[PDB]
Amino acid sequence: PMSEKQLADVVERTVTPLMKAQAIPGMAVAVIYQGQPHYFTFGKADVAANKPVTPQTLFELGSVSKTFTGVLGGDAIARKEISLADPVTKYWPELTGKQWQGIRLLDLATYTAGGLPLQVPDNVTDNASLLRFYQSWQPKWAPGTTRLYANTSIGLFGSLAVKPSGMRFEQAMAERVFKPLKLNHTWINVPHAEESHYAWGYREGKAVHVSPGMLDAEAYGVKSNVKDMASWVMANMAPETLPPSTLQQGIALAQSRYWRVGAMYQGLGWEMLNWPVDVKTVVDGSDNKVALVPVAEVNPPAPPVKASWVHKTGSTGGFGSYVAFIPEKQIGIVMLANKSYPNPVRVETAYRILETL
Ligand SMILES: *C(=O)[C@@H](NC(=O)/C(=N\OC(C)(C)C(=O)O)c1csc(N)n1)[C@@H]1N=C(C(=O)O)C(=C)CS1
Repeated sequence: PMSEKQLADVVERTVTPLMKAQAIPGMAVAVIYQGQPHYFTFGKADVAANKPVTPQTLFELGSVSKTFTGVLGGDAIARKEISLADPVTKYWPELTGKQWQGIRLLDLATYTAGGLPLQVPDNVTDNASLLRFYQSWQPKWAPGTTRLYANTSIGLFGSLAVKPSGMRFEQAMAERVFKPLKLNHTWINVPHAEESHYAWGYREGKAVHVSPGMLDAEAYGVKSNVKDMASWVMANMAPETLPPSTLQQGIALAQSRYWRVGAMYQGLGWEMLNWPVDVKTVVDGSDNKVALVPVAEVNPPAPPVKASWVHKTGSTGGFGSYVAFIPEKQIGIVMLANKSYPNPVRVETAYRILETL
């Protein structure tokens, strides 16, 4: 086994030239190894203010937020508040168009509604406009047959999934996922009292934070530090060490396999590949194409497979994040950066570090 000093050398020797070549100002890395988190921090959280990254620095998780959304949805299933087989119209009856009749919560959660678009338009800022947006949508393919990664898909899933709870999405997430897991520095809205910890992201050398948008919390809006994200990876890698609960059940539902595209299996938020897998296969299996692709159905959904590479990429304008873990080996990694850099490079970096363990 690797000593703490040897592991720090592996991470530093990889991350240092990466940050220089990509012009990433700051990064926080957690390696999960032998049951323990190991934290490594580099560079600047705020370039203009010369503030260093620390384990308390908050980063925008971007689409890694969808792993929280998927687990919250799984928790709602386990509470028997929703079913993935329910029609979307059970939770939004105003969607009366014929194109919505056959669409299920499963389709929203896993991007199979038939071509819901990537983003909510920026000029959609209220519920009447969001209703008109979904009313006007014309599918390209029958539901349950294609995948098109889309914030408007799982974003709507998250908003509908919490309706039986009576809570807004942010409240439900805090009460049912963040608090039980003691993720006390993980935020959909960063409190005023925590702003000193909030890194700036950098796009073309310019400091930027994510802008509000409808369905942002569900799809790309969580902020967290490297310690909370290590805990999140530990909880999803080893949920059997948690007490029995609907949240533990929801973790299992979110790592269940619902569809297959090539070597990648779609969970709720999480994505999975069978382990062992080569790095090139993981890279080729983590491209969210602009175009639709066909899916293979996993019916019934397959329960979580310990021999899996489980991961999620995510970015905002100014941040790039990545989480991956292998339950069979009990290793995992969190990579938080305040510049967006290519997803294949995140995969390659993570894979090389985990390979040393
Ligand atoms: C999660 O990270 C999602 N990312 C986004 O929604 C945002 N941008 O995605 C684009 C515009 C493609 C990008 O340049 O990164 C976003 C939220 S807020 C903000 N200022 N930008 C999905 N991320 C990917 C991915 O696989 O990396 C996709 C191609 C679909 S969107």
